[PDB]
Amino acid sequence: ARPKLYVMDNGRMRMDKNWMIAMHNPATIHNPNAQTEFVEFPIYTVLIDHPEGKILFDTSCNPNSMGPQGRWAESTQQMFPWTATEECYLHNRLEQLKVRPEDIRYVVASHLHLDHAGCLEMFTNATIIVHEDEFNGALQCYARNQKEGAYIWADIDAWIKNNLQWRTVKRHEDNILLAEGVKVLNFGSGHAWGMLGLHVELPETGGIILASDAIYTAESYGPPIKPPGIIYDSLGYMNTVERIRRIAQETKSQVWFGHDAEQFKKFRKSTEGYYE
Amino acid sequence: ARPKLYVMDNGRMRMDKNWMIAMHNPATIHNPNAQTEFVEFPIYTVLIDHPEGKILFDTSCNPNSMGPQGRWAESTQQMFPWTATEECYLHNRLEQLKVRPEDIRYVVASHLHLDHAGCLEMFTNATIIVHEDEFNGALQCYARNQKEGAYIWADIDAWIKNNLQWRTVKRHEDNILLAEGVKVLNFGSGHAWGMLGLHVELPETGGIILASDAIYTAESYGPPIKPPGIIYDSLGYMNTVERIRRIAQETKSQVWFGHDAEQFKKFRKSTEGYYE
Ligand SMILES: CCCCCCCC(=O)N[C@@H](CCO)C(=O)O
Ligand SMILES: CCCCCCCC(=O)N[C@@H](CCO)C(=O)O
Ligand SMILES: [Co+2]
Ligand SMILES: [Co+2]
Ligand SMILES: [Fe+3]
Ligand SMILES: [Fe+3]
Repeated sequence: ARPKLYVMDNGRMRMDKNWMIAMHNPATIHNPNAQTEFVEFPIYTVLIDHPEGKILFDTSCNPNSMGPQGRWAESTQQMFPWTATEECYLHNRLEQLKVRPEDIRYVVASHLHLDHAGCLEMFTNATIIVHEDEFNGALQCYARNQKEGAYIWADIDAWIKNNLQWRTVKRHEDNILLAEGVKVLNFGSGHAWGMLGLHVELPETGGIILASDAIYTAESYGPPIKPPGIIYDSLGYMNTVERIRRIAQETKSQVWFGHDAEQFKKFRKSTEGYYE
Repeated sequence: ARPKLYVMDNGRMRMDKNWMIAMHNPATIHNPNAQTEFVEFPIYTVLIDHPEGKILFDTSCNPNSMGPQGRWAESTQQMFPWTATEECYLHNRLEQLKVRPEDIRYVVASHLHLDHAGCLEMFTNATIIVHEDEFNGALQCYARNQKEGAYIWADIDAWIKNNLQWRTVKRHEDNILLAEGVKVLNFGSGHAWGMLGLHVELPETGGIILASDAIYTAESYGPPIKPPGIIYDSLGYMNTVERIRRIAQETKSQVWFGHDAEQFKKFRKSTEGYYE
């Protein structure tokens, strides 16, 4: 198999750096009212154009997220603002590659946060691969009518109305061979209820791990590890980063972080080419 | 048994409120450089004068913690400054009750942080009850020569030189009857590697849960729960708070928080009296 892997730029988000790096600048007797900063980072998605069928990793934010008529609650829009030109929307990035939503055989949802699961509703011809614990947690947010936080009610509403086809990865489930040189990694609980990664083996480029929010940035990754400011499972988070470090060492793979502005700058994006 | 329980005031600490309440005031598009606060809170200890023998819960900070010749690293003194008059030192609070260090039969160390294990070295005639996972973690900090952070090298150094007598609570160990109406609760990992609480049943006052840093304040406790800015085991922390809530409900017990300024103000301290 001679796949082509594309990095698609789906715009920029800002938030409190304390979300990204917990207690990054603690108050002191000399700086008792210490200030945070509002840091900018990329949202992106990965397309694997594979002869056995097209695989998409993450789906970015819904085009209807922001604004007075937006799906995102006003508090969410103010703490986690997303900025994107029309060329950044996932449907346009895919159209520029001559890829219609119906051509996607698999969507791997790293997790179901607003900045990863925003366009799942497009992929009505795919199998949506998601962690069972992540799916359960998001569906409880929906059933409880939660309007704030990182699980977007109107996104989930659209997944159910559009009759998406789900394959849940079970809590103790091995790492799933999707296609030649493409493996779903079950990271389990950490950043969210259930995290999935991807291990891709390309003939030219060699190994790539897509970590998504298992590892926000190179600063998260250290060593030593700098965890995020809120976390579902701190122990699982720390175990997941060290497991990724060991897999990268043993397989000589690059690690692609979820939201690293400096790493993302260096990628070849879908407007310039691809990785074989 | 007709015990007397004393609350001893061991002075005041300040730190970034984000340590106390994770992401208490997140940056927004309108407040992108949001300021934290440097909040003040009590350090205290509990003496149970029991006919079966005196039980101490926690030991506050070492009198030699602060200052240019202090045991605390300079970064620790600046992020977690302790202020205490000599009357606040545990040795003096106990002397004012005519209690010598040698009169303590049991010391329950909730955990081994700087603000709880600072005077263990005084209690050479006691059995020191500690969670096995907390002891292991602190002893690794000692062995790796760590000088910064919440585990004070020079305090651990004095515990070993003074030949303290340890009883470790094992990870799966039940809740230990120390004396009539005094039970050690094994909370397990959460805030730190291994947390112990106390459930005291007094004839007049009824039930008291000493939670220590399993629950910092009433704001932590909610509901809903507001976790602290850094945590060893987030899942264990959240389970521990709900377990304490259920025990309080099923036994009609008061919950005494680790560091709640408003609750502490309402306690009768060792200069005014005691609880029977
Ligand atoms: C009201 C509290 C909001 C919930 C905090 C978690 C939201 C979050 O972490 N959102 C994004 C930030 C970008 O990574 C994510 O983690 O994927
Ligand atoms: C160098 C970073 C310090 C480690 C952060 C945890 C220290 C901590 O939480 N210390 C005290 C704060 C007062 O409760 C404690 O939890 O007992
Ligand atoms: Co996320
Ligand atoms: Co503590
Ligand atoms: Fe994210
Ligand atoms: Fe404390």
